Amino acid sequence: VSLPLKPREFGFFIDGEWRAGKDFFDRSSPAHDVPVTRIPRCTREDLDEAVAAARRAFENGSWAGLAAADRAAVLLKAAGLLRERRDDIAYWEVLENGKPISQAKGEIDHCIACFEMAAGAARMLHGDTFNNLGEGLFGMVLREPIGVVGLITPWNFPFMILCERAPFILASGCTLVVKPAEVTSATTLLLAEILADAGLPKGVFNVVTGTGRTVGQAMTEHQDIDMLSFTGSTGVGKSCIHAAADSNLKKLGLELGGKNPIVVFADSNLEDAADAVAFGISFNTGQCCVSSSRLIVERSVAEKFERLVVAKMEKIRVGDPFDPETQIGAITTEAQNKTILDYIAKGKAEGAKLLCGGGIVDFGKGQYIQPTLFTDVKPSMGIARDEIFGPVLASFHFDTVDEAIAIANDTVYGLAASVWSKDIDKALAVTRRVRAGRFWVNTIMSGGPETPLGGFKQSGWGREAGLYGVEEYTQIKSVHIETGKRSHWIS
Amino acid sequence: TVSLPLKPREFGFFIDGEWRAGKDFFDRSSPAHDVPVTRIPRCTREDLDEAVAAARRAFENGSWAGLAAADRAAVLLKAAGLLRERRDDIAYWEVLENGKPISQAKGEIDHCIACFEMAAGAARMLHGDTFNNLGEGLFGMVLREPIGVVGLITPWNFPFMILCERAPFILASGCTLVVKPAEVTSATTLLLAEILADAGLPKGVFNVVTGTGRTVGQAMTEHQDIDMLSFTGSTGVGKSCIHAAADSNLKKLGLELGGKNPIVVFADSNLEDAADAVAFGISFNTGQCCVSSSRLIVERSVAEKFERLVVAKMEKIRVGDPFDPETQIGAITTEAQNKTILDYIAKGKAEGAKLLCGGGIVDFGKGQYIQPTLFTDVKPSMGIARDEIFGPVLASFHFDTVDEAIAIANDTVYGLAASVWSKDIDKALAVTRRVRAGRFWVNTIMSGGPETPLGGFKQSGWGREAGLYGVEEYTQIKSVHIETGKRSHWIS
Amino acid sequence: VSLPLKPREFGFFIDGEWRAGKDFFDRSSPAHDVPVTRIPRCTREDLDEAVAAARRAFENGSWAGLAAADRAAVLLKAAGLLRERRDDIAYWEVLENGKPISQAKGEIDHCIACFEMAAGAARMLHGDTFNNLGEGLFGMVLREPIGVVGLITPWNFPFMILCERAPFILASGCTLVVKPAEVTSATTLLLAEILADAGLPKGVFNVVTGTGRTVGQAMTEHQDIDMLSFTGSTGVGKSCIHAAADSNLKKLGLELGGKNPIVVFADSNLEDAADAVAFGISFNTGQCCVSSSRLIVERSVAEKFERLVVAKMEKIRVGDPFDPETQIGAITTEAQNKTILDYIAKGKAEGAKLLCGGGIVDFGKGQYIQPTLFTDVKPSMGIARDEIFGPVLASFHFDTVDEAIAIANDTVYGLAASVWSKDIDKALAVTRRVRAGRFWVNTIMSGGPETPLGGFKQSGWGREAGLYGVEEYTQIKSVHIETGKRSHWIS
Amino acid sequence: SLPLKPREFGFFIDGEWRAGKDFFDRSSPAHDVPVTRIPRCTREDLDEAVAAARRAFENGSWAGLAAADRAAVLLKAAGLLRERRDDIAYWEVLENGKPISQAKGEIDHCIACFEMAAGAARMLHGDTFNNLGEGLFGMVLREPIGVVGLITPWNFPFMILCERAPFILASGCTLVVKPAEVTSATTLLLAEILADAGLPKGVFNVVTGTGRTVGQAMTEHQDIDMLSFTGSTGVGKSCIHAAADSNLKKLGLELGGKNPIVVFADSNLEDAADAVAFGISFNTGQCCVSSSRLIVERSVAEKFERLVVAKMEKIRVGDPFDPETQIGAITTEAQNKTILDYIAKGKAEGAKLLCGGGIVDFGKGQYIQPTLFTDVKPSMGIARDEIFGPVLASFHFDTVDEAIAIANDTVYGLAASVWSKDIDKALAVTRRVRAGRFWVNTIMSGGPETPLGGFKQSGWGREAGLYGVEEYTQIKSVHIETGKRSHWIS
Ligand SMILES: NC(=O)C1=CN([C@@H]2O[C@H](COP(=O)(O)OP(=O)(O)OC[C@H]3O[C@@H](n4cnc5c(N)ncnc54)[C@H](OP(=O)(O)O)[C@@H]3O)[C@@H](O)[C@H]2O)C=CC1
Repeated sequence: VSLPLKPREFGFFIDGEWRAGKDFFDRSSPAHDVPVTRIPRCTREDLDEAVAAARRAFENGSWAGLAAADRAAVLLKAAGLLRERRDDIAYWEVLENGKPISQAKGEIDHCIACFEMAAGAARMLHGDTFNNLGEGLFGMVLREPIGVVGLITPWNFPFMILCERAPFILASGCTLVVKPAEVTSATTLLLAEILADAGLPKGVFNVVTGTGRTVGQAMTEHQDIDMLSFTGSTGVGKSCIHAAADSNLKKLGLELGGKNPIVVFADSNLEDAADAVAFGISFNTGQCCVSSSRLIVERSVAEKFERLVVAKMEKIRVGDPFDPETQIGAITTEAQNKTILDYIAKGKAEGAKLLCGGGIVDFGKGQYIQPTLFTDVKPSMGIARDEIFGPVLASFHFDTVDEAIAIANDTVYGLAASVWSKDIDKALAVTRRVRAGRFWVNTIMSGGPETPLGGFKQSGWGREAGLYGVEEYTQIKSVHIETGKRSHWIS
Repeated sequence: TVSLPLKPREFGFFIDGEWRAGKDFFDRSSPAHDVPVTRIPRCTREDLDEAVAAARRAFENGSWAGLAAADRAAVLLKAAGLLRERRDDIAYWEVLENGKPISQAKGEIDHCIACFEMAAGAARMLHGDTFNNLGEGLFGMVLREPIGVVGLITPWNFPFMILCERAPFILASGCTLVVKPAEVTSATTLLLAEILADAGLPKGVFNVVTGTGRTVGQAMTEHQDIDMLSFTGSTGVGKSCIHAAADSNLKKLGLELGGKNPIVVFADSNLEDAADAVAFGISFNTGQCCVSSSRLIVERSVAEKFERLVVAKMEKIRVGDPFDPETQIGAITTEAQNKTILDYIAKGKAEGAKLLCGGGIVDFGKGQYIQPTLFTDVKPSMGIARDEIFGPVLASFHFDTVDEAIAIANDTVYGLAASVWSKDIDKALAVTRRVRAGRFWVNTIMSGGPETPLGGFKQSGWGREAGLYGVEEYTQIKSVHIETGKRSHWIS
Repeated sequence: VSLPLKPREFGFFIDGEWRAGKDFFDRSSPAHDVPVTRIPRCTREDLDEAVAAARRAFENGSWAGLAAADRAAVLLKAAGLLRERRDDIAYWEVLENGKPISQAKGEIDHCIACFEMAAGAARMLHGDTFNNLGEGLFGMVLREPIGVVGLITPWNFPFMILCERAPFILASGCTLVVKPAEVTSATTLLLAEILADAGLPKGVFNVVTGTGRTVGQAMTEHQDIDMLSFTGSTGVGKSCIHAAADSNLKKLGLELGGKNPIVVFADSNLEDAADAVAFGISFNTGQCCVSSSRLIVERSVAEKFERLVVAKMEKIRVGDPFDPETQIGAITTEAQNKTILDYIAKGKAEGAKLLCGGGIVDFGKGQYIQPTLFTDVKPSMGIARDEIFGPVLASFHFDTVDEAIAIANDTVYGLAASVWSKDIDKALAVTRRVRAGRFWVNTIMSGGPETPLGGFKQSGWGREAGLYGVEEYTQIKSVHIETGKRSHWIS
Repeated sequence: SLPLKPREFGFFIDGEWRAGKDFFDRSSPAHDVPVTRIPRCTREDLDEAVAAARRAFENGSWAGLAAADRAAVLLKAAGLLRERRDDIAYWEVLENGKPISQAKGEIDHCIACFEMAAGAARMLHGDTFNNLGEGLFGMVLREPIGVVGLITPWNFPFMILCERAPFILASGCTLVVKPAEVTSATTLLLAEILADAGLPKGVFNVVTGTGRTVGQAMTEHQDIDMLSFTGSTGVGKSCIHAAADSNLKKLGLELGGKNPIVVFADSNLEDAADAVAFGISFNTGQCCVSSSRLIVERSVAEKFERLVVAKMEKIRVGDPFDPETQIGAITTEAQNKTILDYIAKGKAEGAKLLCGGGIVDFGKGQYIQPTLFTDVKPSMGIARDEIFGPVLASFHFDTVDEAIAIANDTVYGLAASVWSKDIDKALAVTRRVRAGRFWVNTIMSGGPETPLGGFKQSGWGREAGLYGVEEYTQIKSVHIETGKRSHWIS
């Protein structure tokens, strides 16, 4: 594959029209150090306008007003266009993020599935009828789109996270104002192209690109946005919350990442489990809200199992993201690169044993990190508690099932969890007693958009995808009708 | 003839199944009789750190959440049955601390019994999803589980009834509770703690920590070990709870806040039926109600006549002693709210709106009473048009077309409740669909049991209470994916 | 618009292969009297072969072990090939049935809608988990396809009823043996071609064409069919029930027709109502099971209303179905035509008062009948009680809402009913208290496949369409797991 | 304890007790002493009862009330059931022969059924479609079907009655009950309870008598809208014919089974053995859901077979009034003979008896001993046919797929059991064995929260849970258009 001759100039998208931009962020491949894109830096005026378009499009019934059939037509068309242009979107995703082309193309197939699921849930979205309240009273509960929804996506899965929110938000008849990561805006603008091509009315999907402190905060505080999906860090989630209270009490769907445990029992398929732990921390080079960063292993196989994980971690093919054979790609931002390398550092200083990795992968160009494992970890240590968002794995030992669930639940977070055992009783106890919203039993990062996803504790608020994720962006209306004459209260 | 107690009743607070005495005490006097009635314990943040501890042990020990929905349903159904037995007591204390008429107060208790039976029913029906349709290899599952320790903060306007519209739905899932009633209406909450204990609630599953919002309330909104908070009250304190949550442990919030609820009357409605419903809407609980009908929106052809029919109803309402079963509206619960409502009437006059009725106190020598009030010639900018007054003050708006009615009905930062009054299916259905309010009444007002959810759009808050939706608000959805057979390795 | 020069010779479809006929039913256009098709008359051996194909396809995992993603992918591509080939299915539907081409094309749009809905339901199909049963006991309710489903369709909506059943049945992973009506077999075989083109595995969808006395009855008694969808007459529905009892206790989806009421209040839009009444009884020339055959109008406006309906019925364009302006077309079978003319005869003979129509429309070629309205009908009269399946309207008068409901309920059936009132309390009273499974308030025959459909009383069993319809062809399994060691019953 | 004279009952129509003009004289199957006098009613008594249920449905005296009111009557009934638990246990043993310990454990599940039902009455809901356009609104209503017939068998007279009646009642339906002729008492005691709890007249009618007079009158009745029937596939088939031949009444059928219990070595073979013993011995094998086909892994089969033999040879048989008695009498001489006939045929077909095989001459009554046959071929009579006695047949297997084929080698699909600690095997069996009531490392567990019912020839529809309450509701689709309509003719 060739890298671009010249960087690709992009516009931003508002009320159906693409605009040129007056200031531009030049993004380079973090894998190649060569310019690839020019994304417009939008203003608060650019954002107020996007929100104004989204409101017009909602109120004038051009989208919420249609039969669900017509919202489903657009999402099915989009899903179809997505498949047609998969190789395009994978190409651009890799260029801005650094992920392997194989991983990228896998994610595009999941997006297609997301759109098709949303198209289905557009028609299935329902409330209740209560015909059982008596001859006088009729109850019913309606669902309706909340209105103008702002979506803020991070740079880990720019296109897949975008596609795990946008189609579910639209299916109910909501309008969208999206602000992608500045470093990964291109695949989000390509979705704009696709949705326009698939016949999405003007104003319904608007992309305002730029920084979180200009456009992001202008959205988190905006007085006319009804609800915000934000996916990212617990810190910036907490900013969104303050902004909500301080503005218009807008609803918040928060997906905020975590310190996710993977519990391994001696009576598991140790080989398969070791493969899953390696994938679970190396996948997207460990730049993952749902990565399995804490290993919780039965002591009887702890030392063995750790070294099985090393065996898998050192076999991982690191290289050019464009090589179909490459398994893990580049660290997306220099900021995240220094954080990760600084955490491994501290870990070695806090008193932990480096069993493997701990260093960069020298390619001359780009930023790469070795899959890393740490043992002899105290729950005090920084690498035991803090989300590192790199391919660094801490190991912890347990004697009894109660101990494993306690070490797994010793977090402020609660996004994902994993349990590896052949014992139905152990699998169900850990599954039912570890406070996490996304669980895998003898599997890793499976599940389509059929099912919801989200976090316990500090890993956020609400659930995305499935019929539950369509529903999050609808408002519940209770309606009581009295039939016949009413007994007057007064005299 | 009802008699007030000879000496104020000194209560305790309830932590880990044990009842506590109190060190410092708040002295409450009837809002309607101006007579000492209760002595509630002023609690501490340490008393609260301990209540949350009682509830964490109760949730972590499996004494309620490891029990079966049937053993939790048994307690709730027992609780409903103890409420039927004690209806008269709860009525008495609620009246003493609130000012409500006794008749209303007894009505509210029957809704509270319905609520507990709904919670007992939901406890068994609480369910997630199976996905047997994902392939030979993959099996999908969505669990629900109790979120854990729930902080509950109730207001003073429906002290016992709003408590019974939260506590039992929270308890059904296997959540543990820590409750703060309002300090002016703390007694009937501690009576509920009595009922739940006699009904066989395990220790620690229900704690009641009485005191102020500035001390205990805040300590709860920022508590590091409370998993969810249910707040009912004002949008302003709701924003406080949101901030508190972000600065503490990113706890979930059930917020049920204020309203400026419209009631749309069309000319083709039953004017006399609608007039009665409007006066009730705004006068019930002396307009001290988040779901009150505080904005009349009436069709020009019948607007002035209807305004005058509503004032004739308003002025026929029997005001007096809340213990007289003939009394229809009661006292204003707090001096603050009294002063706020008289200030708003004052503003209403100042800003150019015309009083048609009311606009001052009702003198009984003892108590704080306000006369039902209607303003007309109200412009949408006016304070009385926009601000929640939380008294019996109604602002009337005139409209020509259905589109205008709905424009005015939506013309608020809020969206808790709404009413539409028409016999035309097309209008009722239009206004029901296009007005952004989470609780709607077609040719009725404040009807519907706990079968259905309730809650707000916009600034009237987050989440829904009651029905199955209510039980589920305090649960966490857990996705489970199981792979059966040998896995295809990622790494050769 | 050209008629076929020679009749088009089909084969049947078994285990993904087209099979030639040995013997053939020759069908001529019910409206042109020109040969149009030659369809294979199959045997019980051909039926047995198709069932064994459908059985091997369900137990091999070629469709039912597949993921809901894969099934949805075939159903969505099918819907896509259906819109692509819309005009070709219409052409052949019209040639065999008599439908106006305009109505034909509209029925195709609904078929597409049906396919998209089933595709969405393929993924949404779910059971229930019970986490609340205690720390010892975990409960769980699974749905799974029932297995080999027999589908038997009538000639009135050959393709539309097919598409309102087949895709819903397929969505769960059930396999099909289809037997359409011999007079209208062509569009069912064109769906077999379509399904195959869209990537449906072999054995999932077989069509065995032939008579009810041979293949139909062979299906109703088949010892390896798990469930049977029959649409048609109460009489054959009852046959099917007897067969299931004498066979393998297969579940039955029965859609068996009715004498449906349309309730017209004076406070209604009488103009809109009159149009609706004309449509309800004239649409598909009254050969609809959801046909408004019983007008129940308020006495205060009955005479005025009756005249309006008559004004509507005479303005109805009857003629060659391929003229895009014809609004009603030919009677499908000479049997039904004799039944309709006999019922109009009987009607007149029993003292009923003919207001309009009441005889054939002579075009020299074809079989056509006039929109026909009787007044002065007593509930004892034959036209009042018996299903005519022609464009014949009986008018009843009422004075009270009670009398309207009492009349509307005065039948053994309960498939459809309509109410026409601007009064919310009257429309609600009639809706809640009239025993009909398919209701229309100030409309007639609205509603895509989002919602279930089916009958009360003697109009049949079970529901079709919506997520409820997909679930009708699944079996509910309850699973209880106890975790830990158990309390022995024997010490 | 000893009954001095038979207790002569009445039947219950339109809230009144009517007197029997002819009677069935039941004797305790365990004591051979006259215990009860059940009125044998006429087909005009049945028509009279259906007319009452119909009246009570149509006058909105029950269906018309708020769910809150239906729930009250049901919760009150649950109350009176707990406070009368002993009375009903007494009469339940007297007519059935079941151990008093087991009888009381049932009344506890019956109370569970009543409370669930009361919850379901309030939570019963359909759907709103607000997603169809500015002009189109869509809505799905559920309503009580109307007058339901309920026929109960004699194995669990009161528990199966309570596993149908409260769920049928919760939606707004009225009922016409015919308990089993040998076991009508506890059903008549339920009628007394529902009345005292404030259930209107006509909502719950009991017409006692024969299946040939009253039952068949019901399955054919032109004004019964639906029939729950629990029992045999053949009387189910008779009900199907009768429905077709009459008015097309819907049918909630819960029929019989040959339910396999699969035991792997990966299991707690000791916890399984106790469960297999139970599975087959509970109610002296007089269960539609009894584990009657042991499916065990060859490698541990002979060991396990023995471990179960030991468990069966230890079960305490005797006076059902002894609270230490673990299995009781055979309810009918008809069944007793069928069971011995089947043990007899089993020896004859070349199957090996490891234990049981004959009656238990406990002084009086009909008591049969827990019986285990091994070296059973699928062709054998005892392999295929439902025995409804404590007779277990043992099969051996090497593979999981092998195990699943034997379990699915039946015309039935009511119950199944899997005993394994391997999640993969438990999950495969559960997913691939066509049975509607599943138990993984447990047996006959499950409360009213979960629906129950059969695959294949074990019946139609589901009972219990919210799904079970909904089976007796009818789905109405409502589409409303708003504003002026595009006219079809100019
Ligand atoms: N009782 C009612 O509801 C009445 C119904 N009608 C309407 O008249 C129309 C014509 O009915 P009619 O032609 O008599 O029959 P049906 O429409 O009921 O038969 C429909 C289908 O069943 C097949 N079939 C025939 N015999 C059997 C059998 N023994 N077992 C299973 N399937 C069988 C037919 O095959 P084949 O092609 O060989 O016929 C056909 O494909 C129906 O659409 C019905 O709605 C009108 C009067 C009364």
